[PDB]
Amino acid sequence: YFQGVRPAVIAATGLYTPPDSVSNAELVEAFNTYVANFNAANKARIEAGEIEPLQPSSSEFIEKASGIKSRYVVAKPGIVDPDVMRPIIPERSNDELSILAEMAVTAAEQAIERWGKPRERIGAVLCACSNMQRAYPAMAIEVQNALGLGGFAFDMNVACSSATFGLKTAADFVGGGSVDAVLMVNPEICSGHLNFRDRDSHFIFGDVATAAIVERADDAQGGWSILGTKLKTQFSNNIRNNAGFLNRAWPEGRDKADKLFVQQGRKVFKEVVPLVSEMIIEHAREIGIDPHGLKRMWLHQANINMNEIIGRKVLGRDPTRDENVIILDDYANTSSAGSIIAFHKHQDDMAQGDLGLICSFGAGYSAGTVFVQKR
Amino acid sequence: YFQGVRPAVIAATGLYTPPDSVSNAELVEAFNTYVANFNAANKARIEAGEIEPLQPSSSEFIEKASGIKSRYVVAKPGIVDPDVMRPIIPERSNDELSILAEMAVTAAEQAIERWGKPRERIGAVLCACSNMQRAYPAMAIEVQNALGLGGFAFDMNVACSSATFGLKTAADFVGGGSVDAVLMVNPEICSGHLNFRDRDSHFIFGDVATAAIVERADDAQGGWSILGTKLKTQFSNNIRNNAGFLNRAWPEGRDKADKLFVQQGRKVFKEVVPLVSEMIIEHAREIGIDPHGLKRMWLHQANINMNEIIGRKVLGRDPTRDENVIILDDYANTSSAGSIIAFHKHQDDMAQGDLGLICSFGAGYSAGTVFVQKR
Repeated sequence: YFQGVRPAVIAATGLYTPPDSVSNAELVEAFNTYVANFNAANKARIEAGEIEPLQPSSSEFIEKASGIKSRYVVAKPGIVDPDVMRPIIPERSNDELSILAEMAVTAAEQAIERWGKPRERIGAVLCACSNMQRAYPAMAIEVQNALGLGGFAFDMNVACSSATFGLKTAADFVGGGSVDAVLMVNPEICSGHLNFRDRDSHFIFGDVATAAIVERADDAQGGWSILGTKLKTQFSNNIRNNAGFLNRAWPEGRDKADKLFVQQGRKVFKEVVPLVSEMIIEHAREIGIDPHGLKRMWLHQANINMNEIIGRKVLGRDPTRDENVIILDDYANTSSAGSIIAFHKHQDDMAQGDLGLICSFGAGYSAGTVFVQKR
Repeated sequence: YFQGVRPAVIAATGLYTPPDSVSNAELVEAFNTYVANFNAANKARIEAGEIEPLQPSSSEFIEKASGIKSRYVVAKPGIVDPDVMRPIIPERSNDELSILAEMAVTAAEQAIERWGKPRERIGAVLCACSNMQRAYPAMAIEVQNALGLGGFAFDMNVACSSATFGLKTAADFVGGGSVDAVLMVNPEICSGHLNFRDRDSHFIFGDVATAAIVERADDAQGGWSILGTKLKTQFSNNIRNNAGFLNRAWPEGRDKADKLFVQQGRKVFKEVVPLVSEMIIEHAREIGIDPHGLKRMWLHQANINMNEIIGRKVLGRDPTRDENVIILDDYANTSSAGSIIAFHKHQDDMAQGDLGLICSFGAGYSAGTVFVQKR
């Protein structure tokens, strides 16, 4: 006898949105006060030529650069204080659920409720996101325990593509029969690793958690068939953050700007757009899908201008907003979670049989495609 | 025609051992000078009963606690300096290969050379270990690029069980046909996250990298059949390290002792031994193996006292030294890599058909079993 590979579905999704938002106007007001304060405080070093003066930001600059209008944050006060310019997040006892696991648990509970099946049915938890709150014990195991789940759990990180890589992984796990269902969580406190003092990036990151339940198709009721997945990585330093455990072996570097998100945005725009467009069209052809026939695309949620170009190349025409979803206006860039927020929030109106594409892309470089069909 | 799950093999492994060791004698000399200096500096507090004096360590204490006699380290001087008591690792340019990736690449090249097949065949790289040097770009993508590989790559972390969880993940990837071969790397700079001032743990961690290539059995020449894997996690705070990206949002905590490895070692010993023993025996029964018939066991490599009890329980008699492999005497505890070092270094005098067990266990809690058979 041979065990056959089981096709998979996305059976449910969940979303946790933090209650507090920072509008571009609020972000820019604090940033510009910071700029003025900094330039005055450092005027002698600036005039000596030791450092460049800082430049003010504007809401028009942000909206033109990215389409972002606001972002949600877990901890607002420090982000809008020119003397702080970062989250203030006091540590919790080991006895308490961590802030990052708590977000994952809330999104997962929504997915579990929608799914409606006994949670004992979940055999793996994947915590797939751009930054774990600690190395060990794994976030996914903390989440597994808080949800009362059996089985196994682990953390995986490919930054902006963690949710599409996580869906692929989940599909292979249920495909091989070792589990009947997999819970993926994508908790993102991106405000925790953004440099709010950097004009080139201070508007980019926001916070959220998403979740998805993947199960084999022969047991699923409704949901979305996973028609196929494709994953690609190609090393680049154009999106990088050097913070991590070996900084303790060089504490003199710990407060350098490279210990937060650094993006060379012009290069990312030039290189990632054709990488992704080509990958989508190649993958569609491999699996016999006409990319021109897609009903909806849920692309990565970082830069509307990149999505416009990728979407146009995939569809062969200027995509409508309905068919090329944008949630980065409200959420800004949430790294791994963005394409999943778009999918979760913008799918109810489609017809049985409609084809969609979940596609993530960003740091690594990484990119992932998941073609789906409404059941 | 149906799509069958393709069985997997471990086709090759690789190992990188740092050139420098810290013997127990060297470790204890530095630790005891740190202790003597502390007691002198704090003499009035000690004499007032405000604190207890620190107690010296000894090679006898270390060997009794663990079986460890030495460890390899990537950066020795600070570990033997009683005023530093940590690695000193200057930062590299983004243009250079990172220290953690470099170790993985060296182990991977050994695996690739032993494998003898074109590296173009590798479709995925998994960097599976207890601590990533960066959140992004992923370590695995840096390793992929350095090795000149195509495909995709991502980082995954379940601490001490990352290598068995990675083997399971690789086998499911191969099994589903999306790739023909997977490279796993387990680079561990555990000296980077140990508290060398803590008497109960200063001797525990060392440094290494391992690698393995997993491929479909249909195309494999020799190697080891993966007969079955089983993964389990069960949340515990008895091994924990709170360092991570949100520490910058609470700087008061950033250098506290909880930002390095903290273990409640007696609780771990008492809880993890029966968890693992029962798991191994139950898994063996599930897949029709009599564990009393195993030719060799390659268990986790942290504490010889735990290995003795688990090995005796599994085999149903006292294992010989050759039957229950010990490499922790030389390497100390390398977290994820330990069981793979044992497997890589000690698979001599085994015949086609012989059964073996690779089993990891530790922080999470996590445990993984991989039953193998010599081809």
